[PDB]
Amino acid sequence: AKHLFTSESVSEGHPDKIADQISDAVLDAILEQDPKARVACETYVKTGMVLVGGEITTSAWVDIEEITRNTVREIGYVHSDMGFDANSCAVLSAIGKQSPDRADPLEQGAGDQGLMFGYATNETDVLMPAPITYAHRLVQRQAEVRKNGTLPWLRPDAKSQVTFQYDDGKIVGIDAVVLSTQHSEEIDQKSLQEAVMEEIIKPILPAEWLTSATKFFINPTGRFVIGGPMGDCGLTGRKIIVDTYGGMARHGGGAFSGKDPSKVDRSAAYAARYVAKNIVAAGLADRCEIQVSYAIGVAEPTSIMVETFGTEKVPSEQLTLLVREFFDLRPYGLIQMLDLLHPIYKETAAYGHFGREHFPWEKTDKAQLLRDAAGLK
Amino acid sequence: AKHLFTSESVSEGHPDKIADQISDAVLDAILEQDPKARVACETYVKTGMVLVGGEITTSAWVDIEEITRNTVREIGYVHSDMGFDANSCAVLSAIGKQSPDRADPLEQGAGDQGLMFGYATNETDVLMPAPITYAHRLVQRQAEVRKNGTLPWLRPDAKSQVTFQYDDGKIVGIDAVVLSTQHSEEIDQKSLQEAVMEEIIKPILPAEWLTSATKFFINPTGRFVIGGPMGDCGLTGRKIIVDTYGGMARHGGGAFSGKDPSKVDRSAAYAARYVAKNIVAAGLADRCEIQVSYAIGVAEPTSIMVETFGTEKVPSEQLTLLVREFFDLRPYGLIQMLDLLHPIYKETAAYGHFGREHFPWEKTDKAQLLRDAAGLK
Ligand SMILES: [K+]
Ligand SMILES: [K+]
Ligand SMILES: [K+]
Ligand SMILES: [Mg+2]
Ligand SMILES: [Mg+2]
Ligand SMILES: [Mg+2]
Ligand SMILES: [Mg+2]
Repeated sequence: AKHLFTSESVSEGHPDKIADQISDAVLDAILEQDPKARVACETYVKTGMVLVGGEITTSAWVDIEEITRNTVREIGYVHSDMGFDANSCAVLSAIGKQSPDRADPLEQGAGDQGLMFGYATNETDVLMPAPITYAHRLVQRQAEVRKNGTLPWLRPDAKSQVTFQYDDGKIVGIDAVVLSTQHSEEIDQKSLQEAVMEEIIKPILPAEWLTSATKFFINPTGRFVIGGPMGDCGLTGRKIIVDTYGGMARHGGGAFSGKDPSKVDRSAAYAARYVAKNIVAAGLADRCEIQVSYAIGVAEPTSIMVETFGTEKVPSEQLTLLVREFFDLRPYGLIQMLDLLHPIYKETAAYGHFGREHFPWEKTDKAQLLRDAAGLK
Repeated sequence: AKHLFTSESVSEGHPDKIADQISDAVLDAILEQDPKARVACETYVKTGMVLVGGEITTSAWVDIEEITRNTVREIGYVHSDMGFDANSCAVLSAIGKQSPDRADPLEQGAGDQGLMFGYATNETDVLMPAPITYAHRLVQRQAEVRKNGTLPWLRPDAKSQVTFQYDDGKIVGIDAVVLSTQHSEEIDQKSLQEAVMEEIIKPILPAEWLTSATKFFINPTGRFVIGGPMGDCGLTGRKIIVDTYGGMARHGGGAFSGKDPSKVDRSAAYAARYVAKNIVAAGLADRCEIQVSYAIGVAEPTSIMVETFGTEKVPSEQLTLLVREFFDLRPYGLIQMLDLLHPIYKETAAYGHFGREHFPWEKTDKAQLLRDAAGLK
């Protein structure tokens, strides 16, 4: 049965992602000196201005302004006519610094309550939903061709959205593609459209999926010349859906960026991705979404729920059985199981936290053990 | 088949909700003078400090500092020992003001791309999921008993989470309840727990649902005395899931607060709630989630998807049929169909945007017409 589904992504240099990237840049910087730092670094950015504000508890000494400017310069906003200059914008910080003051550390309780969801599905090579994968892949391609001289008239800010038609569970093809890229005053729109079509759209979208019917809307309102923080406003924790799964799977509140791994909102979501991905790699189901919840000061999750949507290859209680035997889902367990106390986070902040294989939560190392506990199959 | 599901809510006075409420307070204030104002007002709040920052385009003259202080005073933070004083905190603003510069206005195109989701289900009186309804109802009850002198030792900030067990589609009862409330130094924990149990928990939770087994965790870490912005950080658009449906139904990125109705992220979500709620009130299904998407400069939604999860009482294409005949889903159509150009928004900003009947998107006025177009049934 036909039905269409859509997912959006934005690039590095879309304002809320600038803010995401700076928080995580500060997180890494601290983690490099003090892996057990507690950070919650929220960032706000607007036409003149980056305000990076937080509570931090750490040994580390880190330079917020230096870190802030470097990150805006990598993204590329480096001149007033772009909208924003990394070397002249204002950086304000308001980070309250605290300096650090049960028998098994693995039994320490959750830092806060929360619900968090992880998903996988055999739709893609990376076990992620196809729409959000392609939406991410279009925006990456844009920053790539921008940065490697190919189409050097394009500026940082860009949004993408791809809408997929499915018959029963099966991708059929791509109904509509939208891509809007900031560009210099040098190029104009007809020529721009050729260029994005040749160099961004056609090398990323599987041709089998694109038809005579694929409605492409490249720069629909025309001229996108000033962008980024100029005339707009970005805050960490806004591209929350993009980060995740483009709306295919669910979400509890929580933002990831600027939070160190004590923060279940981040870690438990990463671990839930890891359980679901290992479940589908083991061929226990085709699609799997799990919800995990916690309560403040309790170590055991208050709930685990696995939804294999009528796609299981073992009955479901037997699936929740091995979810528990193979995975330490306690806050400090998570941290152990995925070795998170490391500066790996700025990379997360742009094109999807998930589906990107070299991250600790993407490895399918528990695959077989799950399979051969699932009876043996 | 058993399975547990959880949803979280926070009160007015939880920091990200303070920020939500101030944005919407500014929105209303402008709407009162200029209904066609374009506002996108983002707010950040931290221990000393409220920064309210935006792009606005309007006739209206409005006092941001006055609006900011009044809203913090209604929430109740009015003395340094609470954590934050409305009459002494710093208000900074950075609102760029623009003064206002096709044949059928209903055909004007979408302001941005986006995906947005609406849900309903016959689980509750208000056609909303039971967990997020009760989670909201606990936090309301807290602010209510706080504000009406009953338990006047309690301070603004509070979080709630309720975890529900379901057998097949059917609520069975409440497995765990967590409630953590800020309180004065006057009361201590044993007495506090009685009070929340008597006056907040027991009058809100259906007794039939609570058992010998209901794990209640009231103030699990004990002493919550300073809260709100003190020592923490709130930004608009963070309690995005709470606003919605507690993680039962999906979400595209978008925050609601501080955005005027031109912003599809808000309006289309409100309209999608309205379609799904009218579909279930008409007895066309038991549960209905719809996704709507848009592209910048196009008026027709790029996709509509209806998921009645095997609960339909008419085949599904016939459901999407009447979704289109009964509802103008074009950006300016939405605005017409729900009469949004009015200062009704601050109320939205606290305890759920949905499930609250006196809002334009909650009325089931299209109920019958849907039913008797659905064949006649
Ligand atoms: K954060
Ligand atoms: K958010
Ligand atoms: K907003
Ligand atoms: Mg945004
Ligand atoms: Mg959180
Ligand atoms: Mg928060
Ligand atoms: Mg948006």
